[PDB]
Amino acid sequence: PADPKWELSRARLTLGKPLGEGCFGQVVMAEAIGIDKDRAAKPVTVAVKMLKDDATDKDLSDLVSEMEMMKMIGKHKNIINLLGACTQGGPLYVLVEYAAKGNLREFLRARRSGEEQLTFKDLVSCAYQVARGMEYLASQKCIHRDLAARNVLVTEDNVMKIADFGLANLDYYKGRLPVKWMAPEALFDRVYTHQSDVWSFGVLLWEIFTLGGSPYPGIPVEELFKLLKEGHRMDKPANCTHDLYMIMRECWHAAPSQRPTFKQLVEDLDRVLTVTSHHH
Ligand SMILES: *CCC(=O)N1C[C@@H](n2nc(C#Cc3cc4ncn(C5CC5)c4cc3Cl)c(C(N)=O)c2NC)C[C@@H]1COC
Ligand SMILES: [Cl-]
Repeated sequence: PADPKWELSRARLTLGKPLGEGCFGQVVMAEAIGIDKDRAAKPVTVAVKMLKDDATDKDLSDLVSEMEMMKMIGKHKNIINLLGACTQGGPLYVLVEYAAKGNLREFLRARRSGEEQLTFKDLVSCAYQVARGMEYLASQKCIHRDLAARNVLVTEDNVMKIADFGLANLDYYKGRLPVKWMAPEALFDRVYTHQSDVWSFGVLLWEIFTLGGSPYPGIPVEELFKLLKEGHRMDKPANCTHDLYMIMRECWHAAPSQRPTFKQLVEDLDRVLTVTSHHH
């Protein structure tokens, strides 16, 4: 189906090197000229998603549905945005924003030391940006279902971009279930809400302030649910302020209705940024 407003000429795309394997599908980096049609030949580095060589008809419909979902959700500075597609005269290419610094977990773990060592204010800024992206997704009735630092990408300009949204019988056996990021009611029922996303955001906050730590260190998966239901929660990360830990703890309220909304989390993290600039 034709959609000129999103179509890019193949002649203006130069496909480049692949970007890793098996987590966001078959992705390659590319140079695209004239994405914005009012900017003449302005060059832009992009990430391209395409089908595998042995792809089935269902795989094509899946990628087309993912593309249509990106068109419907709309644009926001803190999500991986759709820039356009090559749908005519060749294989399907879905162009999205390129994030040079990789996923947030690896970005954090590489900046624990060295000249590019992240400051406390940089970590608060990262959390604020992810909350803004999630506030946007929730406003568009989109539940992420897998919010975690591994699913946030970082641009050359350190902009946080939520990725792995859009795409999203369990009782029969045929990426494992992300149990350590799941709200107790999500673990229990295997149902997701914006409120279970807020719990996941709390775990992501803990990932940010531990600079990529692994949640619930030392807890066997068979003990996790009982402990969370009894009120067990992760301890405050070292160097983390009491206020930020209270935000994490409110994200992890046992009652989904008592957790903050993403709109409230944006406000709370904006407050923490202000108070951080005063205690230094
Ligand atoms: C998975 C990890 C891995 O291989 N790499 C490569 C590196 N990478 N991955 C992406 C991407 C992407 C992406 C994300 C989406 N979320 C939704 N959707 C559409 C609905 C289907 C997409 C599509 C794609 Cl292509 C990028 C990027 N976009 O720039 C990058 N850049 C390096 C991340 C990770 C390495 O991390 C250390
Ligand atoms: Cl919300």
